Amino acid sequence: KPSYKVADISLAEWGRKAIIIAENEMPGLMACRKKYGPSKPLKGARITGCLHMTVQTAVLIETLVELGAQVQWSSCNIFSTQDNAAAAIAATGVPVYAWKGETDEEYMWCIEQTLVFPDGQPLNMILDDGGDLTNLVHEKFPQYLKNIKGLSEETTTGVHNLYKMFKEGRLGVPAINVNDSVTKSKFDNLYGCRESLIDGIKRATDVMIAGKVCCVAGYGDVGKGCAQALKGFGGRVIVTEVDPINALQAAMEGYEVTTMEEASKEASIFVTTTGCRDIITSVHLQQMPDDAIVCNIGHFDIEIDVDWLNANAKEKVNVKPQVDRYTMQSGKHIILLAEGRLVNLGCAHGHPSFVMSNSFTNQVLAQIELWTKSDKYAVGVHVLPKILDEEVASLHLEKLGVKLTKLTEKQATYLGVSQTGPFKPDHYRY
Amino acid sequence: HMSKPSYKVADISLAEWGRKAIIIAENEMPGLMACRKKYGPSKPLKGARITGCLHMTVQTAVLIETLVELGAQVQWSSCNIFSTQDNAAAAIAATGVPVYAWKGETDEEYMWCIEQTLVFPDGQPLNMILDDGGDLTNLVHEKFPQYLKNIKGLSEETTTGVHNLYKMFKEGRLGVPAINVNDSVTKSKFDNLYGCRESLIDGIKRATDVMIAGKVCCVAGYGDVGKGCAQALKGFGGRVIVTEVDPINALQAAMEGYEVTTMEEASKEASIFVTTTGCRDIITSVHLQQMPDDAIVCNIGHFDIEIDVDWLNANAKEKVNVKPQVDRYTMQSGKHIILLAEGRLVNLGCAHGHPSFVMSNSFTNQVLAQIELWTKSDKYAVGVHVLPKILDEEVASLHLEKLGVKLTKLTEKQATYLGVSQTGPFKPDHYRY
Amino acid sequence: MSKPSYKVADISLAEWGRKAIIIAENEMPGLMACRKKYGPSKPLKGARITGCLHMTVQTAVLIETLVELGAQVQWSSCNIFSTQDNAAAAIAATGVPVYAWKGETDEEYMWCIEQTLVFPDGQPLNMILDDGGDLTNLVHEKFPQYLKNIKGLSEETTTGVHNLYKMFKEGRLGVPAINVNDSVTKSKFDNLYGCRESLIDGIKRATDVMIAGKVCCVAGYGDVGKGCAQALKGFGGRVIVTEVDPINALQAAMEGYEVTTMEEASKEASIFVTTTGCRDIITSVHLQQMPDDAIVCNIGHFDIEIDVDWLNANAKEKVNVKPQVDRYTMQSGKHIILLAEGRLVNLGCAHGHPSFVMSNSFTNQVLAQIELWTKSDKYAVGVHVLPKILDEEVASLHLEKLGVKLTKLTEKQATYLGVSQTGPFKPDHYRY
Amino acid sequence: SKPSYKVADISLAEWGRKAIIIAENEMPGLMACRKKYGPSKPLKGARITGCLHMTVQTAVLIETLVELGAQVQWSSCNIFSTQDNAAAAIAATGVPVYAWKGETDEEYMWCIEQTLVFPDGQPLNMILDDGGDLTNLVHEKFPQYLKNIKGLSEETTTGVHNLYKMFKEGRLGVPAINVNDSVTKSKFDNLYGCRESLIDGIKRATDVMIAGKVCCVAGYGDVGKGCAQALKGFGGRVIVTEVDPINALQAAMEGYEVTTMEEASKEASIFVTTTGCRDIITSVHLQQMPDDAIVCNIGHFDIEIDVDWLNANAKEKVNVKPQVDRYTMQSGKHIILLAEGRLVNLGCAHGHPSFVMSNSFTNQVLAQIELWTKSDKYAVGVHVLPKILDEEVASLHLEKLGVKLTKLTEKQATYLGVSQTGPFKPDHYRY
Ligand SMILES: NC(=O)c1ccc[n+]([C@@H]2O[C@H](COP(=O)([O-])OP(=O)(O)OC[C@H]3O[C@@H](n4cnc5c(N)ncnc54)[C@H](O)[C@@H]3O)[C@@H](O)[C@H]2O)c1
Ligand SMILES: NC(=O)c1ccc[n+]([C@@H]2O[C@H](COP(=O)([O-])OP(=O)(O)OC[C@H]3O[C@@H](n4cnc5c(N)ncnc54)[C@H](O)[C@@H]3O)[C@@H](O)[C@H]2O)c1
Ligand SMILES: NC(=O)c1ccc[n+]([C@@H]2O[C@H](COP(=O)([O-])OP(=O)(O)OC[C@H]3O[C@@H](n4cnc5c(N)ncnc54)[C@H](O)[C@@H]3O)[C@@H](O)[C@H]2O)c1
Ligand SMILES: NC(=O)c1ccc[n+]([C@@H]2O[C@H](COP(=O)([O-])OP(=O)(O)OC[C@H]3O[C@@H](n4cnc5c(N)ncnc54)[C@H](O)[C@@H]3O)[C@@H](O)[C@H]2O)c1
Ligand SMILES: Nc1ncnc2c1ncn2[C@@H]1O[C@H](CO)[C@@H](O)[C@H]1O
Ligand SMILES: Nc1ncnc2c1ncn2[C@@H]1O[C@H](CO)[C@@H](O)[C@H]1O
Ligand SMILES: Nc1ncnc2c1ncn2[C@@H]1O[C@H](CO)[C@@H](O)[C@H]1O
Repeated sequence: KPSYKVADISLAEWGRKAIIIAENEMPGLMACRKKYGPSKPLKGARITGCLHMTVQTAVLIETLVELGAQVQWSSCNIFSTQDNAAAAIAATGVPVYAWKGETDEEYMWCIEQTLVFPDGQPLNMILDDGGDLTNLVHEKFPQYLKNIKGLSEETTTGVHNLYKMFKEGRLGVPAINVNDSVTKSKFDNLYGCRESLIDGIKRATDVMIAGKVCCVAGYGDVGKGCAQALKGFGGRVIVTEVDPINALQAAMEGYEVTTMEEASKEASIFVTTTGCRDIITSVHLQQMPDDAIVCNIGHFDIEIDVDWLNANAKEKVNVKPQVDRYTMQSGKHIILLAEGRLVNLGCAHGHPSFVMSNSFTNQVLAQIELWTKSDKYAVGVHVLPKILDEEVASLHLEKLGVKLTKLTEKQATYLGVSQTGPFKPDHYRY
Repeated sequence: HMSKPSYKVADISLAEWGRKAIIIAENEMPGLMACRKKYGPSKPLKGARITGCLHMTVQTAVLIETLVELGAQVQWSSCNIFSTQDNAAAAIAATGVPVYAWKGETDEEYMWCIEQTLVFPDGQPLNMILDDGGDLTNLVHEKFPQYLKNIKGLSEETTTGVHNLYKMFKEGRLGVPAINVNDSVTKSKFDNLYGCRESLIDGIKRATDVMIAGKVCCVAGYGDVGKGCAQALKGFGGRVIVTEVDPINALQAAMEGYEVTTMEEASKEASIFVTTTGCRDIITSVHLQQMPDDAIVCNIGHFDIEIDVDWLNANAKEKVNVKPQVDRYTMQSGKHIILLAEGRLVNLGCAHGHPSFVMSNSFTNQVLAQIELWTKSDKYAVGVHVLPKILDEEVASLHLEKLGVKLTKLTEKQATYLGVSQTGPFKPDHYRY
Repeated sequence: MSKPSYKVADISLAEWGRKAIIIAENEMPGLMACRKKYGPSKPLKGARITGCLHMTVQTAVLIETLVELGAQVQWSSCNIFSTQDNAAAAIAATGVPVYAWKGETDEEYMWCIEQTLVFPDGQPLNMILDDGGDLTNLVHEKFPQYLKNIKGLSEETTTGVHNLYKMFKEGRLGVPAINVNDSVTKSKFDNLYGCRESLIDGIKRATDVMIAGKVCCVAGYGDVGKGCAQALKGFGGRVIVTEVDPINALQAAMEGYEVTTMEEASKEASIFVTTTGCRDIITSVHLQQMPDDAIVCNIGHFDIEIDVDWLNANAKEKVNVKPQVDRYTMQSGKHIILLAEGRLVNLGCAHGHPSFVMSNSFTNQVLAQIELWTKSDKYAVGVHVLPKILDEEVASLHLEKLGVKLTKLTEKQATYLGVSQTGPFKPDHYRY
Repeated sequence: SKPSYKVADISLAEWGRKAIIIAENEMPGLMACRKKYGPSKPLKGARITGCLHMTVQTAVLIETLVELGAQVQWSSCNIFSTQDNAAAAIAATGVPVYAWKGETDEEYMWCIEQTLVFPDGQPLNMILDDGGDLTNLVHEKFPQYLKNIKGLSEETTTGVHNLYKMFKEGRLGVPAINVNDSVTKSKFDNLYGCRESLIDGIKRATDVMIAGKVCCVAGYGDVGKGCAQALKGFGGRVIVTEVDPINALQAAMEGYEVTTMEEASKEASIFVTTTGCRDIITSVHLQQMPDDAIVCNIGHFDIEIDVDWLNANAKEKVNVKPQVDRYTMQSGKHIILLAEGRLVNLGCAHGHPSFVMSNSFTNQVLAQIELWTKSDKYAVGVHVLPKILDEEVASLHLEKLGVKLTKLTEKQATYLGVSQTGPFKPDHYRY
């Protein structure tokens, strides 16, 4: 029924204006529009999408439509949506069903609306962050896997699901994984969360990082950026890790590596980045000092046990939205952010638009590659080619005023690499 | 009897939220809390009526209530139209403290708010002055010199203000003893530095959400605020260019990986601009005309002298308010200029200012100076004074426990060798830290 | 007029090298655990391993670790300025054949490699450990008959592996080969953190120049250039970066570095660092524009990234300040300081990467030799990387020296993340 | 002064000269002093005795003073600091140089004693000092010269603490300029210079990896700030010790853990003393230190570490290289001491780079002129150079670094209450 649901459509004015600022911050999406605009390759493809309903997503949705595609959209998180960007998109008649403060019930209903298209035909393509949509079409009625071509996935959690969905019958549709692109994982994960995380803590807490002991759980791409942020603001950062390689990395970069049992006692600020269950537990929380802040920057709220805390705290006081302060039976206080969910999105606006142009430009491509080259893409995981990975990166250099050297003909022969690309072997880790 | 507002605040309903945020802040401000335990039972500020014109913040509420717990009547205003946090103002007003402050203030209103704080509820005029920027101080001097005979003290908090103070004593135009809280090492080298390190990107990000990395930034000035401002942008991946008029500060910046060029050159390259000089005319028409599209322009030095906002408003094809304190000028060239806080302090205008922990250092010096000027007035003089180093070292000592520092005690052998006391003072007075 | 057994410069330095070897052992936890683990079972028994690696204090622990695993080892350096003379004498004094000294000639360099090929039992080498591909090349070009009995080669550097892949695309690879460089425990540690410290050390020992305030150009933002640029930035330099790859170029901009061309950097920069592995990075055009007394150094393997021959051909005067530190007076009258004749400045002007990071690279190397000697089979003719199970063991072996307390996944968590509690913890496409 | 000069190997002079030539291009302030004051020869008639590390940088200072009319004689202030090639270059030039690396304490004192009376049999009229050793020799011994000495300049925080203490005790006999506490020395040489020189000396001595290691810096002043930043940037985790709450808060706001030596001596493998105070590392701490810990001192004097106990109570002492000693403790653990506890940058490397030393030595030359020319502007007592001179020192180095400084308009300058040529800051500005 509802053409759209977006909280307050009066915010559309504000949103169009953050959109136009984002377009200036998202030159890769803009270069897609000039390069692929004339040819409109996504024509007659109706794509349901489940991603944070941010202004940067509006630029992606709108780049998709300018590339000739019908688009439905719904947020991958309850607090991920920015309500200004919601109304602005829906004021253009692109059906969007999403708002901040969703209920788990409201969250999954919106996805049901996106599977439908206003014309009526089921769908042809799918773009997802996490697996909720991907899983729903599978686990909740698969009648429309055949008509559609393929799917696109962003998060490293949801990519893990798709790799393991291909251990058996799952993946009735061919899939590209846009996370394992370097222009995504080595930028969004690391460079983005470097900006987004501290932003979210400040807005919720306005706490001083300088001189505070900080614990980062996980020293992967997200963990490396989160620790760099706090180290750069005068924080001393202890790092927890289960992988030997990442541990040596943190240690060779000046970070003490030890267990949460040790770190829960010393540190005052806690950020979970592992993508694994039960990073902060009961024993840990009771050991933390008074008014310690505990947040999670990984997909899914299973890294901290909010359930135990909600249950074993004496009092739960809501300071402001997504900021809850618990008074433990001990008398120490625990401040929780975003109920342990995606803090950058819950207590701020996520990664800036520029790094999202690298992410969503890969996604534009992934979507073109599946529909125009369905012959090339058997059902399974796929990963985009490298000259395409390099092309996303090359599209942001002009904005950054980067003057890139071109290899001499004699030079390229020496390196076995074409002058135009690709420049690195497949195994290259960057 | 024309009756007088007991307070003027945006929404008194916000009192409950402010109390909550205050309580969180108190626990991250040990120095103010320590001041309450040591001097509070002895009411050192009894009989003193302090008038305060400082950005009305959560942190400033802990300062107000600390002075009140130390036996002082307090009335407050903000030194900026955009600096006041409304939730803290409501809470302090809900404590029977006359406060006249709200975000979104007009210049006429701002002046009205300060004048309401001069006379306390019994008709008696103010004894004491706590000021940031000089506006209240100048007001009493200029318009109300009748009050200065019975004003025992003046304390000032910021660099632009201490400069006005000094040349007021130089011109003979200062008539009350004064203390320079900004040049206590615990504020100068922590607040102006470590606070702006964190407060500047908070203001920028909240208004714009802009990625610092890969971007050319300009920091006009490499003083305490500029040193903090450049370190933050460079730690976020920014390429920072600094301008400087003192050769020493330019050499400091050069030796720390920064290019030092003129603002004429930087307007070409930089997309982000922060002004921190306390000086006028740092960004001019020529500078803004050179700037790239959607360049973000902000000012962290006290007062809107550094950028020519008056030119911008008057010479733009179009001006659009994205949201409060964020305006985007569509210039004659077709380029766009994103201005933050209308050329006013971006950290308090587009965010909540410096963190509570570092503000405890500054406000602890403030409480202490107020005790000095009230309880030991005959010691002081009309001039411009600085707290003793034994007191500056105390400020720091109060904050070490919260961070977990374990300071080492000098032996009697070590003390005599260095010629100091095991208790201090530990450094010479010309020591720059 | 007879095979020398060993040729080093000053066998007197043995005691000094042996005392420095004891310190390095205590800084190389992986190699020592290799001796303790693999020593008793002697898996390199029968192997006649020829190695062409910089004859350093760190390489001596590698040689003696291979001998403790049963191997017969003979050695030459892969660069004429890299050999540390105390290390070379010590190893020679134990009786292991080593032909390496600082101050070698190109003709003496080849002589040294040729002396490592046939062992004192009169038998040619059955295993190769190369750094640069030169020993690999020589054996394929000049001595192809020896390839039937070479059960495998292991290569430590990015440039040698590029030679190996091109060899195998063509029909030119004679043996099975392992690529130690692109083990995560090498590239992301040795090339990054190693060059972070060794590049500055080299310039400092050679020049004693200040990094604070200087404009610096690093050509390349690979693993070497990332760490080189990080080092200079940490001492107060502003580092201009040149790049041909869009991905590295974006990475450098996100780390606050200006990315431009050498054409422009040659004007502003006073310190020049080349890290690409490609010829002709610094040309006559670039050297003529440089500021007076600019320092030019190359941390790439091979001296092709700068035109030293042009500097020699077209300059008014060359003065030698000290060994490996040469000042050219150009026709302009401006001065150009060249370190180590364009050869690896860390190895040439200092001692190279520190021992601890070399334990991670050399422990991969010890592992690869075992693989090729002991499991020839799973290793056909081609270029192979070590398995992640063992990549992780390299890092695991170094965590206690650094005090790191690692975390054990609960069986619940491991089943959630789909991993063994003992690894491998990541997919092979992980870029770390 | 019978020997005229005593240097280790005069045969190394040509090498030193080639190295001093490269140093001159990195030292514009001293060169500009030769340009400006060259013709006037303002220090003409000046017999200057110097007691600073005999380095290539000290040599550019020596010859700059000579360009300015002065006759100078030089000794080193540390037994291991002298660079022998530079002493040889200056010795061959005729300026009497009495310094060699690895002196003995007895030889060290005899070296300084030759510098007092110049070759014509006349005593010195000017003192230039680093550590106060020469200053105290002239006061405590040979005190008859103090009346024909117009002044002294001191480089070192230690030197000036002693100089300030001398004035309290009434013992200071000459007007003394405290060169150390000029901003262009303290905030650049002690900081930026020790950041590069400390890591150099450890590396040349040990070749140890800084990454992954735990390190402890005792003190967080100008030296300890730079020493700690240096190690943290190469991947090390730095623990800081402090007796002053202000410096300790600073170190904490920068992410460093501040704790006692008793705790850090157990975790960290690298130890550098930066306080200028006695008894920083003791037997208690040394026994708890991890096996093969590297312990060094960057303070002017070798009092922050107890080498006497290490020698007396260790099982073995093995010399790896000059100024590198590995002690085997009764525990079996090993401790590596650098340069026998003395200054490790100058002992195991070549000290601060030349560019930062130009800032320091340009202050020194200006101070010597002021005391020799404007002798009446100065009464006995410890003084500092004017801010207009300090600002100048800095201004003379901006061109080399490419710095394009902003020039204030008259409206701006009157608004700030400042001249367009300075001084631009209140004298209490800490920068
Ligand atoms: N908020 C965002 O915008 C954003 C961006 C990127 C990724 N993510 C999410 O964050 C999560 C991690 O992302 P990633 O890119 O860093 O993947 P990653 O594999 O590279 O990092 C996770 C690391 O945590 C470690 N780990 C696993 N269980 C652990 C434990 N109990 N303690 C410590 N470490 C443990 C692993 O060893 C692993 O290296 C993913 O779920 C991803 O979806 C969020
Ligand atoms: N918003 C905040 O949180 C906050 C905090 C502290 C101070 N301040 C204010 O910021 C301003 C300056 O702070 P500060 O402590 O660093 O003062 P400062 O004296 O230490 O630094 C100012 C520097 O700017 C330079 N300068 C002056 N005019 C210049 C010009 N035209 N171009 C370039 N440089 C110029 C000076 O050389 C000086 O070194 C003051 O107005 C102060 O009141 C704001
Ligand atoms: N000094 C040492 O101890 C040491 C250690 C490891 C590797 N190396 C050697 O240094 C070189 C690089 O090693 P690596 O790991 O970083 O390889 P890499 O591939 O990761 O880095 C090379 C980079 O240089 C860039 N490049 C290539 N041609 C260029 C050009 N004309 N201008 C600018 N950039 C150009 C490439 O884009 C590439 O990103 C190799 O020769 C390697 O064998 C030396
Ligand atoms: N090697 C060099 O080239 C070089 C360069 C500059 C200075 N120095 C010398 O290094 C020493 C320090 O120089 P500075 O400028 O930094 O002086 P400083 O006063 O600024 O720093 C000394 C710090 O150590 C602290 N301290 C004092 N006693 C202590 C103790 N027992 N434990 C811990 N901290 C203690 C003090 O609080 C002080 O902050 C002096 O001897 C100075 O002469 C050497
Ligand atoms: N949160 C805050 N509350 C009150 N004053 C602040 C805050 N942050 C910064 N300031 C002060 O505001 C002044 C700038 O006008 C500075 O002196 C600074 O110390
Ligand atoms: N100190 C060292 N000793 C031995 N080999 C080294 C050292 N430092 C670097 N290397 C090696 O030399 C190679 C250069 O070809 C590097 O890739 C690295 O493996
Ligand atoms: N390389 C050097 N040459 C000469 N003096 C130096 C050098 N490095 C440091 N110094 C000086 O030595 C003093 C320490 O005793 C410092 O004040 C510093 O100025």
